Amino acid sequence: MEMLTKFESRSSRAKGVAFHPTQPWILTSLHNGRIQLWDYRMGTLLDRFDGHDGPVRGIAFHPTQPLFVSGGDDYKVNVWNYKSRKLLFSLCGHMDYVRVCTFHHEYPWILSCSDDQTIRIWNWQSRNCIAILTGHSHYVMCAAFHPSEDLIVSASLDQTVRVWDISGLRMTDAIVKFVLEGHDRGVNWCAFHPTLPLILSAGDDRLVKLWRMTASKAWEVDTCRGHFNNVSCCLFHPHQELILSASEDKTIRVWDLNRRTAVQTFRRDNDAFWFITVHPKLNLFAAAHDSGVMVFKLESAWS
Repeated sequence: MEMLTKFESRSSRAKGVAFHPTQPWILTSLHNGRIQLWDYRMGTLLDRFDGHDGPVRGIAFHPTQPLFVSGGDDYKVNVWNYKSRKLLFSLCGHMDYVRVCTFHHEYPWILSCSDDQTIRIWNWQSRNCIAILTGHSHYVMCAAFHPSEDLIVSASLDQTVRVWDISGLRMTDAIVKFVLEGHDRGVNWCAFHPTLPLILSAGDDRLVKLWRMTASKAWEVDTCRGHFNNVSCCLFHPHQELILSASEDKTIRVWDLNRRTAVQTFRRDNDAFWFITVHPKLNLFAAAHDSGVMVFKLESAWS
């Protein structure tokens, strides 16, 4: 395959990117603590947001509200209104770096996870922490809401990927369902497929693992092998039978979903990759690396 680059920012190290679901925008969260709002069709910086000290790793839009959330090495989870351009409030409680923060698509919840070994669920209407999910024994590097079930998946440097049942909180509140074992070093990332009962995880063992889950059990399907440094991030292609991963080996790698064979490697000469994401609807991807962010489409070779 080939990468058709649509937009590139040059900046200090970028840690997170989030696509707006309807506007042609991305937020970027930087190692210097600043958050940029870019229009990738015009190539214009629309706004900058400064509300953190130190790197900002978590960044996400609400799917329908004029809000985004950011999470920092200053332990803060900040909720912003991008229409009024205000920091509405800070959610305090984590006692170490926040690694990821996201909005739920239906409930008024924010999910965050932290080096303090916990996942927190907050209600952004009440501004209260409604659940602290404990059990991991090292940094929690990633957590994600399931798209249609009352589940969370999390990834930790304790070498496990945990699936948590939060049906109780929806209606004790949260119970661990699976403690997925298989990675031989810390796990940095985990993702759900948007429509299939699959999970992807990636870690310092250089492995991307594909897992399948039913209502009552789970199993490792297969492993994508080839990265030669820590894997920072992984995701499912939403509309193609493909897996994508990004790594400190300075590559983004595309893999076949059904065989886990390598399809294509894209390299940068000097930049480690820290994060990749995909637009919910469009064939549009973004990657954050040592020198900034790129927005790109993926096309078959010789198209």
